[PDB]
Amino acid sequence: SMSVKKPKRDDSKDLALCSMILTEMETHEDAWPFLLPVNLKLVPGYKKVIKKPMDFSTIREKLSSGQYPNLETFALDVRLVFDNCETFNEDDSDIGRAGHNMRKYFEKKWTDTFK
Ligand SMILES: CC(=O)Nc1ccc(O)cc1
Repeated sequence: SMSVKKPKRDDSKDLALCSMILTEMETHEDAWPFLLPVNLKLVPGYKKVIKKPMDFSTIREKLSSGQYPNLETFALDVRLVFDNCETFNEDDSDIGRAGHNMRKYFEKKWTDTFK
């Protein structure tokens, strides 16, 4: 409360560490469905069904231009990529499997790096 503060966690390296994690995501061999925005003109159903599209290149642009206020808003966008993927793709599809794999990959890096 007013003039009563918790000890200050060091957040000065958060931007650099998130960028490192995103680089490792971008270079994973199963990243290919997620590198660029889904083409809303060419993929039936995607625009109407998926209310907030998100992809690695969009996250990279937001990270490089100061659009994440903290490391949690960054994690929310990464998770959104995989939540969208589950919504639109069967678990037993190449893209469905890729999404499950990448989510597992991310959450381990997240825990090891910040928790
Ligand atoms: C990330 C993603 O769901 N991409 C995607 C899914 C189905 C399709 O027909 C084309 C692209």
